[PDB]
Amino acid sequence: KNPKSDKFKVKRFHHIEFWCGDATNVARRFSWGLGMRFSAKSDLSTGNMVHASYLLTSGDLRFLFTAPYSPSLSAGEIKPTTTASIPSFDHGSCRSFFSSHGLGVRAVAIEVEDAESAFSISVANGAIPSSPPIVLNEAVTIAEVKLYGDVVLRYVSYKAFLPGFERVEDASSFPLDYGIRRLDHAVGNVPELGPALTYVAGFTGFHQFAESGLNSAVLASNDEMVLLPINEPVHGTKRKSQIQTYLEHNEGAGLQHLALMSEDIFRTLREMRKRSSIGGFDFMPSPPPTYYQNLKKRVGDVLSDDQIKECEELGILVDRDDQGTLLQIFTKPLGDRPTIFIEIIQRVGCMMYQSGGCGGFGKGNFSELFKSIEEYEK
Amino acid sequence: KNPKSDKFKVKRFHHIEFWCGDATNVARRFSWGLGMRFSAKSDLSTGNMVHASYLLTSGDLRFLFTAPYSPSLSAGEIKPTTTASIPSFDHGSCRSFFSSHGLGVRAVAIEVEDAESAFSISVANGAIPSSPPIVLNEAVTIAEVKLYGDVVLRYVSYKAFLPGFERVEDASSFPLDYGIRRLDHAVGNVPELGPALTYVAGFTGFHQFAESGLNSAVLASNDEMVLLPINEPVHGTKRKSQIQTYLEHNEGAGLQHLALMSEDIFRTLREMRKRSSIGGFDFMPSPPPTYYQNLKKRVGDVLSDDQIKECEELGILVDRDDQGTLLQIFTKPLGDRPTIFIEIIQRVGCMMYQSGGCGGFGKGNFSELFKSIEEYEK
Ligand SMILES: CCC[S@@](=O)c1c(C(F)(F)F)ccc(C(=O)Nc2nnc(C)o2)c1F
Ligand SMILES: CCC[S@@](=O)c1c(C(F)(F)F)ccc(C(=O)Nc2nnc(C)o2)c1F
Ligand SMILES: [Co+2]
Ligand SMILES: [Co+2]
Repeated sequence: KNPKSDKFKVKRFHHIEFWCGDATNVARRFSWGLGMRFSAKSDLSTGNMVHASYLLTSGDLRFLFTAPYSPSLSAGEIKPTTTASIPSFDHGSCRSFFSSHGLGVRAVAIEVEDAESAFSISVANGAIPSSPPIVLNEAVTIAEVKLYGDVVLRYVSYKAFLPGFERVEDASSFPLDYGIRRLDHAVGNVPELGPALTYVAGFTGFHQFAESGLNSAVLASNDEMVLLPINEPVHGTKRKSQIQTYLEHNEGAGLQHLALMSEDIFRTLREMRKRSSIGGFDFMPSPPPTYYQNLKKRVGDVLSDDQIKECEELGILVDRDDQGTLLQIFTKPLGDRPTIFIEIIQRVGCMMYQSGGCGGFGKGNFSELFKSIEEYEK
Repeated sequence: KNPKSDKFKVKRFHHIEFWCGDATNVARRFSWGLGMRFSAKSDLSTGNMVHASYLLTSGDLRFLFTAPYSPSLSAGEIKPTTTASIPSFDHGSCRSFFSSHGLGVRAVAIEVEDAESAFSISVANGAIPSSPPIVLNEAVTIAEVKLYGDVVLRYVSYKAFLPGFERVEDASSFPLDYGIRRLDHAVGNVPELGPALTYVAGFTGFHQFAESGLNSAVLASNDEMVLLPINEPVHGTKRKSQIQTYLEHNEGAGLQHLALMSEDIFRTLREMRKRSSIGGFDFMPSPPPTYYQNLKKRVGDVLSDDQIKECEELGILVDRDDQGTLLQIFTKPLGDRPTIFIEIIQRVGCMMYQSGGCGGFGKGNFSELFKSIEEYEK
């Protein structure tokens, strides 16, 4: 059931912002590793004396990487005279975030009809304010509220990337593309799922979409294209909860993984794996061949034996709903700490356009992986 | 003249350590961009709860990238019980360095005969101590003194990379190589050259090796293989001193550039330029064709017309001593700030092995570049 109780009009995921120590090196690494174009910049060369911000795009997916300059460069500025292109930015908040959490996601940004309204209604409904609505060049409105930990949910609305960003000069912009097209979901880890759900569902109106080490639940907008899973750990097992491991290494709640939809997960994974050891991303260990011997009995009617064999060479996981089928794979952590990672996903089914969440999120793969592991010991 | 006044026995440049916010992403970017292998690691997977350190190598060139974990992971440790593989490391010093300077070089490390002795003699001769001699696994001794700004000169000596580092698993270690072989020199920028020279020459015994915006001087070890240029700005010009621009953006003195010797600067630059826009390094703008039309009259006896044309397609600079000839080129800044950059260099002449500094450091290229610029306006 979908009660469609959004308290404001939400469109789609708009971008994800990483707070970095050096935005240049993270952005260049992510560009090569994921096949994302350099699309826009805001830095010293555009008059920004506050922060260096670089935007990567792939289809509708937008990754923003931001780091602070020396405060001395903008010491004479005040907020009314700021050269920062993102007015919520703050040297102290950014340095504190990164020193506390390491590299990771500061902002999950969704495009809304009216960011000022979305902010007001959110706050009137319990949201903790983080940065008030600010109108940029009479064209774009941006506002922020707290989501969990030091992660903010950012509202952006357009009358018509951001004012103050310049499009990147073609020579600097190499048209890489490995098939990734949009953000499918963004998953938070928190110490207690209950109050996190109540808080976020409280101020958005998002509805519940619906051995492990976790409990979770998914909040979703009216059309279920903005999907916001939240995990909590389950304590006292045999293998320690990776949710609890995250909270310890991350110094508290934060974003656990971004799942990126590919229009062709086989080409994406071929392209990403060729680059794993030459600056790109590493993938988690492949499941045993028992896992793939068991795929015929589960998805033999959705995927041919050749497509199943192709999942096997690439290390791809498969799970299935009552409504659809899902291909997924997981990278190793994106940075030094065992915290944030990326998932590549592709959904087959639920044609009407494709409805969101088609096939679920792979929860069946926990049981399926364990049961392939001990039966591969054989 | 070379008075050979080293106060302790110095062998060679041993490594360069970058202090980072996230060591993983900087190291992976540098690996792809410069063609350096992943060679060794010390992090959580090796029992290091203090810092993440990754070593890249190319020939004798060793780049170390280090970032701090959350202090909470090692809160119960004391220095006698530390899991850090580099005992001089300190969370607070590292966070402070990076937040003040951004990405850059913390340590210029030279291999010496006896790091304890080198430390004692250095300190007895005016060096400001930074980290005392520490013996690692009865095998390697490491010690540090202040060089300029927050950069340390690090002494390492071996009885026989470091204890506690593990060699990197072959699958993770892709044998990239674009021809770079060793560190040729490491250049500091300071506000006042005089006291910096006197200080460093004071405690090492290093001798002076011998429009711009700078004044400089080069300190060198007995065999002139450790070359340590230092710049100061020249104030009140027309173009503002790039040395002064460095000090402002770097928040004070620091390392300006590392010059990396290539055994084949043409292949290196071909390989580096193919990767500039796909995660690698950008190069400064090429000199005008007038610069290359003037190369025949200057180096026509060292380089053929085809080799000169090859310098022209790649953007390579050429200068010449009385003793030798030098090919050089400069990258754009390595990170967000207009501070540290890299130089690729290759020397022809001075055969005895090649003597250090053969051909100089390209000081003639300042005059030659200006004079090609206005004559290219033509
Ligand atoms: C160690 C890294 C892999 S992991 O822990 C993992 C597995 C498996 F690998 F266990 F199969 C299967 C599915 C997911 C996932 O994306 N869940 C998820 N997303 N959104 C919701 C809601 O729920 C996942 F994170
Ligand atoms: C804007 C970046 C290029 S720059 O300022 C530059 C040029 C030129 F580009 F002006 F020719 C020529 C030579 C050098 C150099 O390496 N000097 C240098 N090394 N060691 C010593 C001593 O002295 C240099 F840094
Ligand atoms: Co997921
Ligand atoms: Co140089």
